[PDB]
Amino acid sequence: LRAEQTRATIIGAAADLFDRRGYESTTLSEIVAHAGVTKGALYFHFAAKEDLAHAILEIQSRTSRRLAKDLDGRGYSSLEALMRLTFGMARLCVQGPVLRAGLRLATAGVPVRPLPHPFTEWREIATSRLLDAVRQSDVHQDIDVDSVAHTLVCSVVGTRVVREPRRLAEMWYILIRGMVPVTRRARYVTLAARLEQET
Amino acid sequence: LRAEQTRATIIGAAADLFDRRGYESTTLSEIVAHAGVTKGALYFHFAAKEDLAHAILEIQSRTSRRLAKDLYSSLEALMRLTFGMARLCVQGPVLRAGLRLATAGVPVRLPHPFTEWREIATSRLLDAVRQSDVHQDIDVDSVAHTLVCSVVGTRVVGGTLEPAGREPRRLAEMWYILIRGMVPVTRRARYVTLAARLEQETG
Repeated sequence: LRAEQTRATIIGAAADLFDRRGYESTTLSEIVAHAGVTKGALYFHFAAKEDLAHAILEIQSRTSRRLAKDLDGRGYSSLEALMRLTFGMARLCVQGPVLRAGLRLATAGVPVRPLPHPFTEWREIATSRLLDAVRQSDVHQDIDVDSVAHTLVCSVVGTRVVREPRRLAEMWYILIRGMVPVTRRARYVTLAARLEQET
Repeated sequence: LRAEQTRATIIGAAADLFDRRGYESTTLSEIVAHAGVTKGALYFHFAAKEDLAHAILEIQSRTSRRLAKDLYSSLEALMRLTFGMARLCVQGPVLRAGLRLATAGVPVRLPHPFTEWREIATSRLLDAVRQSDVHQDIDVDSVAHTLVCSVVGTRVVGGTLEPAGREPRRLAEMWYILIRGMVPVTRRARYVTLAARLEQETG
């Protein structure tokens, strides 16, 4: 029962290698040598490479869900929640390889275990917040929210998949000018600039 | 010319699989079976996965540039081109597969797809700026990224993540948003009706 504390070290080590060098080419022996443990310590937590991949995707998904639920309980407008969620994820992503690895696993097409695809989950979240925002009169009624959610999810996720706070603020500036009624506009431009400054 | 049809068929099957499942976890044996050919037939035309990837990148780059060459205000040209690209993404996996390949770190040489797409777009947007169709204060990089991301959506990491054929819809929506935000009020109307029109002529 000191073997239990090594799990997060192994995950971190795997996350770091998957992120930088990719899933396919990283071996269990590399991960174990990077983490400084035995092959037994790894097998104690993970039978195979795919289990580390699943573990990292689990975390990325929980993290997503927790941040989204928390930001929906703070009395914010639905559009402010969505905007804080994008900046909130980006902040966690530069702060830890586990989400970066999670994103790299998705780009490379490592199957997600039947857990939904992270990109489909994020599109659902954005879609639901965009519909709430339309109902709250913060986004024009004639806006196709589904199409925006797809674009947002692909955009937010970054050009590696095809500095962060600044980039994310420019994408929001564009969306705000184009889909937010002119009188609701300044508040959200101000918020975007504020979140960039804060992160 | 049946050997050359075989090559094209192998290329098409690899692109379809890459688009649907990714480059890394797709094997040569899956591609041989999906192409209907023998293992010996595949190795006759390609030594390795990476040669199939190079062939795909070479095709998508040729196709893109052909559309660009066939062209209007700079803004209208850029808008016609995106719609032309969306149309390719509707009919085949080559362009998407091209992204999967770039994301996987396949070496190119020739530029990577997103690098070229951002150049063409930024260059057309900057010309739109001097033509007064676009405000000068736009961040062109973000605009270029926005346009690309409207076309692929979540399919950027899996062709099955979304049903094909909605590329034109998403792209048109993202032009409406862009136009509202960056085209001067005296000129918006013409570009809004042009975006709605290209969508009908495309989709």
